[PDB]
Amino acid sequence: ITGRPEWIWLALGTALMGLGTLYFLVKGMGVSDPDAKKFYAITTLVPAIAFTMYLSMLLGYIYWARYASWLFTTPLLLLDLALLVDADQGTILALVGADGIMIGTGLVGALTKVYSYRFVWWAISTAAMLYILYVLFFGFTSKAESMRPEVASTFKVLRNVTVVLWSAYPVVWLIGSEGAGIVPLNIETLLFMVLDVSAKVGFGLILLRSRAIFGE
Repeated sequence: ITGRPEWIWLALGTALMGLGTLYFLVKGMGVSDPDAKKFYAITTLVPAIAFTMYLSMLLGYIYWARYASWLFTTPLLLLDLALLVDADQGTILALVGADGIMIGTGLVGALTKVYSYRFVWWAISTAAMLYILYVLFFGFTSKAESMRPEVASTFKVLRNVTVVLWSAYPVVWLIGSEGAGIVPLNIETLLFMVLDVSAKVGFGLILLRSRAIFGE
């Protein structure tokens, strides 16, 4: 059982998600700044949720748990970016709403037992993702550029990372078993695991290493 690729990617994801959470926790201790504290709480919670979900997949070894974790973590990563650029509640609510639709229709697309329609839900989900990325790349950038150099600089990096990593999911889904079934399950599980760690631990490392989180 431990020799199967699928199990190995799940075990690795659990380990990396666990180590990241602990590292962020260590880094977070001995930080008094009120604003910085908020970023550490959100950013530490993200990989902690994923750790639990990846652990749950191992214990049950199914992937219905990945969507549940995407459902919880995607909104939190958006809040992180929203806090960084001091976005207004209205735009935040719109982002989370679009995000809920994105995750929700994605799951519906994977549950449908009638082909052709798989792509209909994928198109709706991808459209929702595109609205979010549009808001992040064109809307948040303007607000960030009118702010402190450190904030503007870290946001652009997090922005570029988010747009590229998130855009990869629809692609992997389409070539994977939920879509056209071109790439085997173990390769897809690997692609998602790599994307998940990069989008959470990777993203969190860049954010938490920056002075942009401090109130100043």
